[PDB]
Amino acid sequence: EVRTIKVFTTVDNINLHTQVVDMSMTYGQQFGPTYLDGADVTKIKPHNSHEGKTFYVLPNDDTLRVEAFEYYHTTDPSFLGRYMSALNHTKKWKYPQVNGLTSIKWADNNCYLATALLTLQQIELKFNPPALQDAYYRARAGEAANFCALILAYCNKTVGELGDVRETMSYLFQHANLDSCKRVLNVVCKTCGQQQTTLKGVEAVMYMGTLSYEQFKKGVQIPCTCGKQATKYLVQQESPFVMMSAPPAQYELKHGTFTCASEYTGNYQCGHYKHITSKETLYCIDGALLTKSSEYKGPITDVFYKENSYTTTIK
Ligand SMILES: OCCc1ccc(O)cc1
Ligand SMILES: [Cl-]
Ligand SMILES: [Cl-]
Ligand SMILES: [Cl-]
Ligand SMILES: [Zn+2]
Repeated sequence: EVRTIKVFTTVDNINLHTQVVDMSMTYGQQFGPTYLDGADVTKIKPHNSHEGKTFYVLPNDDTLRVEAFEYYHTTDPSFLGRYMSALNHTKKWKYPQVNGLTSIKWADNNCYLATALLTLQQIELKFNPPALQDAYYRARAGEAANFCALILAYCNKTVGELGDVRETMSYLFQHANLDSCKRVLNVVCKTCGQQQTTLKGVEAVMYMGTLSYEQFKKGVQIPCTCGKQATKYLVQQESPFVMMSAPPAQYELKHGTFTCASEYTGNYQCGHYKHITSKETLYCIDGALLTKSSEYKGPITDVFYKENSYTTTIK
């Protein structure tokens, strides 16, 4: 006797595709790799409780390929498996509200994710893939499991792997609309003269070398091809925020002079991130943990600043 149930397959969990499955064969034999809200059911035969449920599958026909790319903006064939594998874990994480922001209770080396998530909620940024748009809206409201799983998938990080905040923000910014952002820099060598540069998009909002937005406006010293030390300063800026990054070092954060910052303790390959936000006082959010202080000194790696338009007076 043949028994069947109706299920739906999906790539985006919005558009559903009716399927009738034979209860005597695995999902894998009928769809290929198949997932139920993160759980890999490829090797499992259908259960009666599965009737009417949605399963994620790979894009094995052109309708699914178009749906998958429209929703995720990626054609990496291993994306689904990485997203499903991460979601199995992030579904179990806790997402407390800390000082009005969605954070992440510490688990599985996820401090860099918590810091990035708290930072996103403090800067003006809209994502381009609907998958991130939708999941970020849910994360803002406190249901951040899908957003965190997607970040891990897009960044090619597995749960438990320690990531870098700057690298993660770089990935997230590539999937955001930063097209209006523009940066003009001037590099002044005493041997080689001037050289001005224009940066756009992600490169117009990120800098590596110094944490101070003010010193960037005054000038920082960098190598030259001739062997001398040349001075680089900010000519013009057009963006809603700027990110200043540098190798971790002792740095003093003063209330009211920045938006938020990433603190990193440890070494290159093993450590812990905390988040400092400047509100009515300085709050340090460490996953679910919250402390406050009037002044801050610590190993800072990233600082975020508000911006709209800046023009130098250094002519
Ligand atoms: O475009 C590939 C990304 C993807 C494919 C299938 C899914 O079910 C989910 C995501
Ligand atoms: Cl968005
Ligand atoms: Cl990383
Ligand atoms: Cl600021
Ligand atoms: Zn030179």
